[PDB]
Amino acid sequence: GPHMATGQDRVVALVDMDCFFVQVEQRQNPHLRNKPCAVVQYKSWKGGGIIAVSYEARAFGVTRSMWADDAKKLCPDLLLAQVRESRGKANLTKYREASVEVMEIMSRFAVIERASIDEAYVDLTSAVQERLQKLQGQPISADLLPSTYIEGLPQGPTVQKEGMRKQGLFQWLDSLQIDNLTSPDLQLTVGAVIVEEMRAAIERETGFQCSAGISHNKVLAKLACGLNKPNRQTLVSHGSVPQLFSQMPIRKIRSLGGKLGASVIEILGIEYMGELTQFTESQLQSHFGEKNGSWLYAMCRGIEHDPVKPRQLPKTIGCSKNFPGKTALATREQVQWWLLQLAQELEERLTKDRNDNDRVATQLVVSIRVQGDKRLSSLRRCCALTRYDAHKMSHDAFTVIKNCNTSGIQTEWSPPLTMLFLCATKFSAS
DNA sequence: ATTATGACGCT
DNA sequence: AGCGTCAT
Ligand SMILES: Nc1ncnc2c1ncn2[C@H]1C[C@H](O)[C@@H](COP(=O)(O)OP(=O)(O)OP(=O)(O)O)O1
Ligand SMILES: [Ca+2]
Ligand SMILES: [Mn+2]
Repeated sequence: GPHMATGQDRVVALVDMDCFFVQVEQRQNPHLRNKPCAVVQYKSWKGGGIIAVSYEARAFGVTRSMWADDAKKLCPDLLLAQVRESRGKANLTKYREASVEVMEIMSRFAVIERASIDEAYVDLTSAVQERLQKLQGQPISADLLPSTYIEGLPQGPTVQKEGMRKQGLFQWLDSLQIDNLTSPDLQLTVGAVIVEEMRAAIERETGFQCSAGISHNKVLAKLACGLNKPNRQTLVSHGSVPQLFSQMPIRKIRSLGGKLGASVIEILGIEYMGELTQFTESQLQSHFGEKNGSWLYAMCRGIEHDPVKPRQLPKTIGCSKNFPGKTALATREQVQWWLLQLAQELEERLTKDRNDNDRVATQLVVSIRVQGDKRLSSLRRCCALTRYDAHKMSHDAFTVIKNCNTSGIQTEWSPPLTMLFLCATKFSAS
């Protein structure tokens, strides 16, 4: 009852860019705007692999991981932009730099956690509390929430989608008790007002549109964000959780999309997040471990405590390349040349990072894959990163991997390498 | 031949 | 530390 925590202490948003790499290319090339288009990497194998898809192209069935040649079968007029190639490999610098544009704007509003190249969590609890004082018990107009959906509404008492959106927003606002400065629903609503402002600023200052979720924690904010893409934001209230979760496949919740989620389904014989409420915390801990069990027990009730971490910059800087099928590296000269290519991109990015962010990486992580293994990595080894020098880093990487070679012979490499990976880690202030 | 990343958990 | 999971 009165002592039962409800996980309504925070206001958390998740802001996620719409079809991000496509928008970056569409800003650069106006011919691609408002078209079915996709971003591809490489080209010689089946037209290249698609990594981002405009909403116009999605209507034709084009998806990520599709070969461009195959996408063209669904959408003959599909336009394509290619990822830059430098030193023989895909280079994602344009998108990392566009990401910084967005992250720096968001940081003006609140402390953010960079969750990916195109999304960040926002802890808005303090900002909400300041805005609530400014409001002075003044009601929140629908005009302040022009792109907001209230999940679960309208209910009860309608043809167009925008009209449905407004109907739900009106029901929500009509029911709001603005007299209580500690009402969680009011706090979320003010959070949503701030996120409208944030999203408007991002679009004004970069050209990029985004979606967002507003709720009481990161998992609900993430889930909310996807409910009404693109270019819209969604408020998921604590009260909306029982209905929302009653038909929500377990795999849709962040961290449950893989083996753990499959195990929850198999072991408990359930399908939807809401069905988890019928198990005790100890029951869930017995199957999934102490940490997962407690997390699931609270999460299926809409409660999660994971903080928005104050971190805007990536913790690592890495450079990776696959060498599939017959392109696998089978000579020592090959392995050395590609280690150098990777190290040269790594040095470039490291040197810029040191100048921009007043830090230095101290550990180099080297990872490879061998033909036949179908784990991501076959072997991971670290060594010291003492100088930002590509020839040194590539020599050091070779040194830590070189006994991998089963080939008796000097020059040959067996089994051939199908992936190389260099990663700079363990930053210290500088 | 679903690539190039990047965070965090386990032991 | 080196490996695995999950994610975009
Ligand atoms: N599996 C991947 N491999 C390589 N790049 C990826 C992969 N997934 C995502 N990206 C890149 C390209 C995306 O534009 C960008 C952001 O990913 P993501 O948020 O999942 O989709 P998206 O921004 O392209 O569309 P959406 O509007 O659905 O969010 O990160
Ligand atoms: Ca996105
Ligand atoms: Mn994303």
